Amino acid sequence: AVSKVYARSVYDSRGNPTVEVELTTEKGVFRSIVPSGASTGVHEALEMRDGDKSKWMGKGVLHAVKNVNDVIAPAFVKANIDVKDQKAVDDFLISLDGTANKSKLGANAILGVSLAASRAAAAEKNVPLYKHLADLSKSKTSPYVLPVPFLNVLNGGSHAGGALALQEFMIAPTGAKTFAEALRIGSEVYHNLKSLTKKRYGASAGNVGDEGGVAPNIQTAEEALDLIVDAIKAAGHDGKVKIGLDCASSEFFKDGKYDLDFKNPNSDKSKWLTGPQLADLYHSLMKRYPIVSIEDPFAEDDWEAWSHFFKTAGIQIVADDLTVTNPKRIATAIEKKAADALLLKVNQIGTLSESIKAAQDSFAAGWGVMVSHRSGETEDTFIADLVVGLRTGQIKTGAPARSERLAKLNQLLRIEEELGDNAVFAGENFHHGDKL
Amino acid sequence: AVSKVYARSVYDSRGNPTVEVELTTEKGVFRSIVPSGASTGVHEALEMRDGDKSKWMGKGVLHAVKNVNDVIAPAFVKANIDVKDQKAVDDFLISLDGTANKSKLGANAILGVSLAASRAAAAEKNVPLYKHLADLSKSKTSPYVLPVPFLNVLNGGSHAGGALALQEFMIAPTGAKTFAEALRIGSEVYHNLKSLTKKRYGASAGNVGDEGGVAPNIQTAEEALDLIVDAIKAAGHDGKVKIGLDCASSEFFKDGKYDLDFKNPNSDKSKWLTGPQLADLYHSLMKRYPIVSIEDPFAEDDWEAWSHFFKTAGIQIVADDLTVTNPKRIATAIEKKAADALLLKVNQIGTLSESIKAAQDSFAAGWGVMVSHRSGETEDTFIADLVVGLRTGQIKTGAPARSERLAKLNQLLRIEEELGDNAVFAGENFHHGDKL
Ligand SMILES: O=C(O)[C@@H](CO)OP(=O)(O)O
Ligand SMILES: [Li+]
Ligand SMILES: [Mg+2]
Ligand SMILES: [Mg+2]
Repeated sequence: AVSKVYARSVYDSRGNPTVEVELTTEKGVFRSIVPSGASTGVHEALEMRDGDKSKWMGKGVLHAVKNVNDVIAPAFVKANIDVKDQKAVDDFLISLDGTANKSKLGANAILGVSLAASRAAAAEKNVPLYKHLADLSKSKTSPYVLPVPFLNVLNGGSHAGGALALQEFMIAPTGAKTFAEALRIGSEVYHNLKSLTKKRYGASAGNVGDEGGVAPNIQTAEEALDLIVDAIKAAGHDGKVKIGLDCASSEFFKDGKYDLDFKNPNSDKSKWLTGPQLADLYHSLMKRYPIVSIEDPFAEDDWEAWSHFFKTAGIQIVADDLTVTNPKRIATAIEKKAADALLLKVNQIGTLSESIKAAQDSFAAGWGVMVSHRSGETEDTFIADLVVGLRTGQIKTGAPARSERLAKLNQLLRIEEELGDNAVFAGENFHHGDKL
Repeated sequence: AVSKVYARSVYDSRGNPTVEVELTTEKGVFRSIVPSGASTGVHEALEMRDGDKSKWMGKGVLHAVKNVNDVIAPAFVKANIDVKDQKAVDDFLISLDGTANKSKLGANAILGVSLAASRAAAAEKNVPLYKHLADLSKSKTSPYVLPVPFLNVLNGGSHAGGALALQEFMIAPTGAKTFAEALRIGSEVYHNLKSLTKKRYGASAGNVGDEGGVAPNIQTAEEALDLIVDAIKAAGHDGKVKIGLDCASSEFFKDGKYDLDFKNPNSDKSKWLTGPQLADLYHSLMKRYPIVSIEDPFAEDDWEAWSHFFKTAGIQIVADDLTVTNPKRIATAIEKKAADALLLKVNQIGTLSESIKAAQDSFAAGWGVMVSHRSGETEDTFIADLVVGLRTGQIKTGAPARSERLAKLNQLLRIEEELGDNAVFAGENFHHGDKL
């Protein structure tokens, strides 16, 4: 039934080129757009780029697109595979590549064929994308779990210009009773946060980073958190709102040491914190603010710091760069007892099937799953359907600003409204939304 | 036939609530998302907001949403209107309302039904939306015309904190041979510019405002002009990319005159200018810089100074607030010989048919039409189709950053590819793409 597969270059939300995949069947054209990260883990599957310095400063994707059109397509189409059989779909792409890392076709050629096939299959079956995804991953669907949105309000690190080391600062409305309410609450806080920011930091401070958070030239985490809690308080939602962090530590890991005083190609062989040192600081913030989740408190391969901290934290601990949505890296973390939550990113692994298995291996181990965008997003809303399909009860898809973020949030409002009484907001149970 | 009309509240690119309409026919479900400006003209059709300071700070659209659902919907459906008949659909909507400014139901309640029916009409005819918009318009279609994108790169005035009072600085890759090459050019300059800006003004200077352009504290118009032309040269595109300006003059129109330092605040009176005065700075800049378009050079009623200037400007002169997409203010302008191009903002008028007559009246008078976005945009790509539909040869939909701006531009890529040989890139002939 798949009668053609085709790629083209489109733009991500930064302006860089990205791959879009269109798959045609008797029921129509299904389109998928691949995201792109800034803060990418060493162990991510390969994103292929042209490297032609004239064009796009070397960032074009014309090779990945060619791979789609010249390599996968002809062969995908001749295998006449059932799109409803996601496994067989992916097994097929995976062996065309024939590498551990998708370094021969590029994760960015494969994913879009993966993802567009799930769309084409939902269509054959006359069901909503999230219903099919539930099928595939074998999730419970009575009721369906509406996720708590982890909205990135204050952007730091690699996501924005200025001093701030911690990359993301999030607010989580776990006290809302519905998704429409959690979004209403979250945007109210955000408009207050913005207003406070310009009052205190000047107009400029008010502009946004890549994920739609404001980016003041703040030096410490405490300053950032104080501001945010003034904003929650100001919006009148004290108590209904919690905090989550993404330290993106890996980006500032140097020897068994951690550099907070940076993005600053000279200051100081002594801001530099050791792991216990850093654990310690986390435990400070923790006693002071309503933090309920910390993601990547330690670098990608500093296994020992993770375990050490994990013993005392008593809050959700998300693995992003540590695990890169890879079942093999996930097994080690479960074993080293490093984390308790997986940051799910379909483009870190490269296929839907490998991304579902990662989620099933985490849930199996007693872990949460937070589906996340990439910092370089698109108009594509796949992940909105995926988080509901997977029953995770938690998503990270940006600030309530910039439509590559609101496109997912707007998709969640419609799904909510659709499921009516057969849905539940994760709320304070976000950590284990699968087990609701 | 239309079986249901339904509306809901979704969010815009700023995180403010807006209206989404869904129109059901035998062909499927057609939706619209209405944008929302920040700028405005006093004479604009009225957007209905709730004014509930307890929700969204008074910015809810629940009332507009209820107008659709409870007032329009029943009646629209009972009327059994031919959706291919746009005038009929809109005549209907205008009568339902009964006020000259759509203030009974609200231009946001109306626009949604209006745009959604054009999508449902296109489907029944089995043509892409642009082709049906061609139909409605009475536009030439051999070839079709792809527009020159006016890309916002840098903001001043109220968008930013130095002393600069002029509002948007845009680049226009006129020199390009296709849309695809013009967007590539456009985004290489954008990136260069963000580099320059962080080197010359600091890392925080790279954070973006509402429409994706940077906003560094600049002192003078020249300072801004020079940074732009350096960026053009750094990129290697010298000679192919022009400059467009949005003055948003009203902003510093201190009754008597034009307060440059409106941002003052110790407001240097008497040193406030009069048309003929401002007109000379304009002229001065035009001689030093490759400006090709100037928007809202004088305030929305200061008709006096528009004519005055128009006499010898010799470049495209765009009417935004002065006209507000109203066939009443266009006539005056045309009659006054104030400007030669209309910025077209559908939600300024409230219906698709009124937007088309307005563009039709401009073209009649020999003016150009720059279809345009609003600051509060959505993932909807309606204006992509509309610009190719009307054959205007120029659009303004923001920087190549943030996907409520790239959605439109990505959508013109797909279009250009779909027309193949049936299309042409406006290039240098942008002021008159209709007569191409
Ligand atoms: O670090 C991260 O979790 C992500 C998402 O906010 O950023 P990036 O896509 O750039 O890795
Ligand atoms: Li990351
Ligand atoms: Mg992360
Ligand atoms: Mg304007």
